[PDB]
Amino acid sequence: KKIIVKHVTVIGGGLMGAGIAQVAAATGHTVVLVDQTEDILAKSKKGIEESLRKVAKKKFAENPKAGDEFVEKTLSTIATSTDAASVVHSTDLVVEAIVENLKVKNELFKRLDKFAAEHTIFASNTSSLQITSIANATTRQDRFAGLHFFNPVPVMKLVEVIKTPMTSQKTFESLVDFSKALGKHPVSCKDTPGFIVNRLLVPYLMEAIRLYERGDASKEDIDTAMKLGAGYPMGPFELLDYVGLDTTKFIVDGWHEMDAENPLHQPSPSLNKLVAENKFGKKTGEGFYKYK
Amino acid sequence: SHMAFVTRQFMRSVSSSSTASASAKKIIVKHVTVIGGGLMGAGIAQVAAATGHTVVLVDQTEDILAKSKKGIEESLRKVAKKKFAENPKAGDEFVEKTLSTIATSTDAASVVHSTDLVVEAIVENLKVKNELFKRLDKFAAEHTIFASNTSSLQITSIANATTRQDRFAGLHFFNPVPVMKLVEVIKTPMTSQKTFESLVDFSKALGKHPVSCKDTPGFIVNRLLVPYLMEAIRLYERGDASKEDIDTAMKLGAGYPMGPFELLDYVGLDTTKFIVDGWHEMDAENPLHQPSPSLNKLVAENKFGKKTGEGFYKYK
Repeated sequence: KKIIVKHVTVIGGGLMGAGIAQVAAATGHTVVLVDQTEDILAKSKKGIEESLRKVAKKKFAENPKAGDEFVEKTLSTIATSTDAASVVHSTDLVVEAIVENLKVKNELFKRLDKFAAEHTIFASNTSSLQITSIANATTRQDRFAGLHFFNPVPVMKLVEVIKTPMTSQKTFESLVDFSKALGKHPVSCKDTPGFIVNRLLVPYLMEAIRLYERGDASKEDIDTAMKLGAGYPMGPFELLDYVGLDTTKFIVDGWHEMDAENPLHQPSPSLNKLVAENKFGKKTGEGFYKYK
Repeated sequence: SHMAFVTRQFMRSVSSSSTASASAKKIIVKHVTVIGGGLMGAGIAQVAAATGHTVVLVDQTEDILAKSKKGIEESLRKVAKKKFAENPKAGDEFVEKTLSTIATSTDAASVVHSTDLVVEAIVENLKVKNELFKRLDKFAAEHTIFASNTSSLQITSIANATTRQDRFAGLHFFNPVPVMKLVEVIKTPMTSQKTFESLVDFSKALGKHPVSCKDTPGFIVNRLLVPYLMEAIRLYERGDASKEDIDTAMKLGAGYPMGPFELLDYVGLDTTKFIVDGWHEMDAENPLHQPSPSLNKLVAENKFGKKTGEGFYKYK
């Protein structure tokens, strides 16, 4: 009785949303990508194209026509719209990857709730909010789940599927199936702050910052230590810059707000200062380290 | 007056004579006494020997030492098959040469008078370590450096068992020692720069990358790794997610070679619990070192991880 997700609406053409769209389309799903303006959408779809093209040139060297066909077919199955309500009437799944603001998300989902078909599942890619809070902005909590991806979406194979206590098993299973259909590996977590990955990763990153701040070791030695001592692909400072200092701070800020006594979520002066100076990591050319 | 003095000192310090001299006073660690024939000490002895250092491996009886060295031989024979897949003779020579430079003695005091470096990798008990080092202090050559591989004690606490604190440091390796290319070199406030540089140099001579950390609990790696492993256990114990899913999440989500439960089994549940217990005892109010019932239970059952064929998971 569970739905097979075929037609997917992705809301938000940022890095995450565009990545989700790309992979869904690359795996035979029909995709409608939604954002605020045509200029934003054009840029998102262009980014998807370049990302697909890069892959194709490498993978289809011995068969360039197949490569071109793959890219073109994939892009073709990504439609765009600046009006979410107009596209969800018979979509199977909405995945929201927009600004991390409860009010904005709820306003979105409350509206979509009215226009989406009954069978439509709603999922949020949010890293900052409890799915439950967003789900209750609708009357379809049984069809509301967390579907949490990782940057870069076309590379990262994990998806966290998050049930609230109200999510149906049917909805959960549809999302597990959808995740596998994307070529990904779904794991399950309760609707708890940080789910699995961020819950275990982000506080560690904060601890690396705190160790540096105490004067105990250099950022460089800490990065080296984790790479050579723990086999991590990136040192925590490299990784902080890679995932975004603003992105990190915001998540920890949120955790700190809800649990101000918790040592793990104590703000970092160093992190705060970099974000205040708009040094956000790799994406601004400077975070803890300088890039160029 | 003082500005003049510092100026004279600086110009002297950059002079050919002073630079040649300082260079000439450097004592390269060539002879190493490794104390403890367990996984860590044997591994340290193995790498030191494989990289051209002369080693004495020390433990309590000949049988223990024979068995430790047998383990080293077996590890070297594996290295040899990889180094020289197509030449058994070259492999044999490597193994024999390496093994031959590892001597064994039951009393470290008998050899330290002519060693350059003692690396202690014995039981994590301050009293035992201190008894050891206070005694070796009497026998060791003046230039001899003392280092501990301890994961649960402050270097400073051990250093003060001796009167050579300027020549005492932490030198912290990772299992498997021959494979893991990191060494944490730990200065206490008393460790000299001479001692520190000799150990940095020794670390590189082992084919490893030394990093520096203050003599703080957990140094770098464990300080950042172990509390994360405890958090993973806690998330599981909360019932928020299964061990299997958490492992998958960290491998696929964070690119970790092993998820935290497999890694816990890998590094040892008893090993882990012992470290965190120490942290908990020292900082009882601290939430992060709160004992884990699951971890405690497994350790109580002698389910220590991969080394006993069962920890969080069952092996073999």
